[PDB]
Amino acid sequence: EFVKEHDWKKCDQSGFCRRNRAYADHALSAISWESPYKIAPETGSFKDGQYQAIILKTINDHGETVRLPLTVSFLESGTARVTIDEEKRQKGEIELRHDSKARKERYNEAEQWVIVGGMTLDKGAKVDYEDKTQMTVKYGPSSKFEATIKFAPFSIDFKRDGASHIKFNDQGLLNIEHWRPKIDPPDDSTWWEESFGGNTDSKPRGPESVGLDISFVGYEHVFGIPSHASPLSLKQTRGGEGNYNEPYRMYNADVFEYILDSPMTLYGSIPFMQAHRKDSSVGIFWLNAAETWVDITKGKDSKNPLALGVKSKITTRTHWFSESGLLDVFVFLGPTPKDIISKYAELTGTTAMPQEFSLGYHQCRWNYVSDEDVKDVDRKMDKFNMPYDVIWLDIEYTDEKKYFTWDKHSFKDPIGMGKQLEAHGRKLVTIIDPHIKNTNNYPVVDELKSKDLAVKTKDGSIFEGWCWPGSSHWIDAFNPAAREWWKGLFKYDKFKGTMENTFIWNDMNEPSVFNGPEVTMPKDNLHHGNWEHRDVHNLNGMTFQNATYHALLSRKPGEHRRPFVLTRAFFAGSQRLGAMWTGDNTADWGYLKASIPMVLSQGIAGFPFAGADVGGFFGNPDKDLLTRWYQTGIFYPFFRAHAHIDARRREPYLTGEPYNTIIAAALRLRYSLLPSWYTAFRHAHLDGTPIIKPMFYTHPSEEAGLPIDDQFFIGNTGLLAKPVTDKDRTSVDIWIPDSEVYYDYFTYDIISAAKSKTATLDAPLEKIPLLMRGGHVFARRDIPRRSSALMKWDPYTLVVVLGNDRKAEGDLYVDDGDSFDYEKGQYIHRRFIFDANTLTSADYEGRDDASIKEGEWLKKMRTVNVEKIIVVGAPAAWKGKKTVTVESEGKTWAAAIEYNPAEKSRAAFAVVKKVGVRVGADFKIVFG
Ligand SMILES: OC[C@H]1NC[C@H](O)[C@@H](O)[C@@H]1O
Repeated sequence: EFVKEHDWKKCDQSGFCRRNRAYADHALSAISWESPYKIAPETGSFKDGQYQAIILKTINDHGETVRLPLTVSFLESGTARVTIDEEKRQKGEIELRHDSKARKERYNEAEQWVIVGGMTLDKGAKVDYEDKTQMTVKYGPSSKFEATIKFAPFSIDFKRDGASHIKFNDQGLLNIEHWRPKIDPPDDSTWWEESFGGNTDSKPRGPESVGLDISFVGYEHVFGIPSHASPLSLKQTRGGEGNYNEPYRMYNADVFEYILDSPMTLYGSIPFMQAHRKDSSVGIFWLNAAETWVDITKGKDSKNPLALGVKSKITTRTHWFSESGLLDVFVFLGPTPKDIISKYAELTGTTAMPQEFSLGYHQCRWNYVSDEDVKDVDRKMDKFNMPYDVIWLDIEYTDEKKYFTWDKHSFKDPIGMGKQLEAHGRKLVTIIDPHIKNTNNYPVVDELKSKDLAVKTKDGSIFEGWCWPGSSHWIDAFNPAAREWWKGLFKYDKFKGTMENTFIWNDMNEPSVFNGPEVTMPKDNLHHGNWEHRDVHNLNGMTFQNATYHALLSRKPGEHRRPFVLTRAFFAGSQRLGAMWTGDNTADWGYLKASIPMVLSQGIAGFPFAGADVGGFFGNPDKDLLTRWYQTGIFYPFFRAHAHIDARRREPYLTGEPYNTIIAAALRLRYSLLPSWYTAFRHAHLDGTPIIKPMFYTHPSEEAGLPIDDQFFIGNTGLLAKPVTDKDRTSVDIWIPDSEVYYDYFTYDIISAAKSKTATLDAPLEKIPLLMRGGHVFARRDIPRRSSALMKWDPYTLVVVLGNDRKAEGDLYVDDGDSFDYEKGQYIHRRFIFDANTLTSADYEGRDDASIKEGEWLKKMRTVNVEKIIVVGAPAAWKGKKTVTVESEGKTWAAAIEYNPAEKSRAAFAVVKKVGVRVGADFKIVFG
């Protein structure tokens, strides 16, 4: 690898970060500090759910002002939006330095990239009160939400249920760096050119950062702003025991050997933060694509947060600042975590419906070295009864790092390789990165250049820099023409050697530039639209994944199907485009433990299709670590093993016994649960529901769960997992969230009942700690197969998990896994309800059976049954009854049931075999 010893800006080395931190330091120590920003009330108007006014910023002691247009929107969802722009820049009345052609306006296209819905203004929103000092707007459901806008100094307080929850500018940290010329006196050391990492940023606009304090009143825990190697409940950043000293950073970057427990940026950024306490949740989304830092402190509400004489109630103070663009913030008032995330997903998108196969196990390393290597691994997995769906090719498959080629010495017959995988319904994934080799006899680069599709430098020249191919240029995927060109390259008849089972991995899309500052592009590079790279950096990865997503919709005439694209770099909205992973982690126990809070943070930030490299990327995991890593990785929504080029081969059949058997058992569990995993992805698609769910989300009334980040619920199943992530551990302490009954998934032992507590569970190497909560039904497929495709027509088992209510609910969603026919109703979605000794299956959306004409997939599913029902926590009244009564599609019959009484701590349970009811039809089964 090119960079041996990396240089990352600390906050003091980022000019605008230094300035905003210093602004805070001044404001928070000034006596009677007043923010020098005022609404000019006579400029204000409220109409049809929107307030518009001019904020005047006082810029010097002579009282000179600049005009900053304010827009506050009250949306039908109950979300509010606050936007501040700069009028002189809107009017183009500034002069860029260096004869730069960069845009004069503040970047205002983040919305175009990110926002897909939820923007309808609430015409029911109304001014409840105003005078010459303030105005209050009521909005939200039944007018329950209020925003009080104070004019002088400017502030906004967002209220519900008789209190303030979120305050803007309470601490007076609002900072919009207005345009100024470079003039000498008649601290500006960071205003103009800045050098770092072997590069000087020409900085043609000068200072232009935007920042604000956002206070979460009475909240002690905040969450989100992935991606960081950090706890789910974010740390403070201004010092203290256990805390950081630097703000959280979002500046998508290629961070070689990234460390644990750090606010340093990683590869992707979602500037979305929630605050949660018992029975109250709120949140903000900072819609800004530039380099962004977030400071976090917690204490009392007093100016000295450690003062005596004041109420103890904690407020979390957050200080957001971005290098350029608009101040543009959405405010969510909940009141539950589910509400907040659903509203966020309405704005930025829900999870795309995945390729079904992509929930399977993915086998990868850097590299499989030939087509024969690939075919041998495929055979070996089958010899060792280790199911898997996809094999991956990293960068060594290419001809000298030219994308859209194959190394013909080593990959002689890629179609034959593709066809072998197809015999088990398996897939191939091939890497394609955004750097295009600058060399002769390569039509891809010729077209990139002649069509003007490459990112440019500060002066309009084509950008050149180094990555895997050596000297390279970069696709500018902000350009719609570049995205349309890119589509053409993926057609099966153009990208030779690919076929219908070939999908794509996008990497190095931060962009990673080996000889660039912080391994990325200069900030004064120019993109399509004449935006500076500084304006759009955090969107770059997403634009590239977008290009590839749309290339995979159709690669031959008549084809229309779901993409699968893995990305490294990402932004808000990337959930619409495919999966991510957490990049170059390390083969050590601390990274295994860290993976779970990271993957959880992804899902609560609205991008749940996430995972970490199983085994760790860098290094050689011990056999026990690798084994535990499989047991955790089967709970990542995106489940792939991967290894760095210097790591030994560690395909799972190489581990040896007893590890092989334990790893195979983990794989078999993932596969058996695939019906429930796919259903969980369906809910993520319907309304942004996370796929794996932290305690704050499932149990908003249970304060003790707030920071817990090492256990989680799966989908809609009530399954509670706590993988072992510590070396040589042979037990685990699980926090039981509530008073329901919890059962061991494998033995049906009663682990807890009647009261929230910590329960200690045996957990040797061969144990996956997995509990079933009472009140839930979930589906699985018990028959083991070699791949998910080979399970498509197999019968289902339903597990009905009862607590003392003897009542439960769950669901199952199935479709063809590939097309967009789901949009026209071609799917099965069952709601299963157990109540009063009866299990029923109904269509989840209450559709009439002959409101939909059955396509080919639905017709084939007529042969697919629910065949087995297990009831855990079976009532004693059922003892000695040998049948249940089954009714379906007009027919009634008896099915045999076996009742097993409680024994020691093992629950009573009953099993119905050979139920024989088609999964697509209503049924009613009466027990007892
Ligand atoms: O392609 C080489 C290398 N690039 C960086 C990626 O994070 C890693 O997964 C990959 O193996």
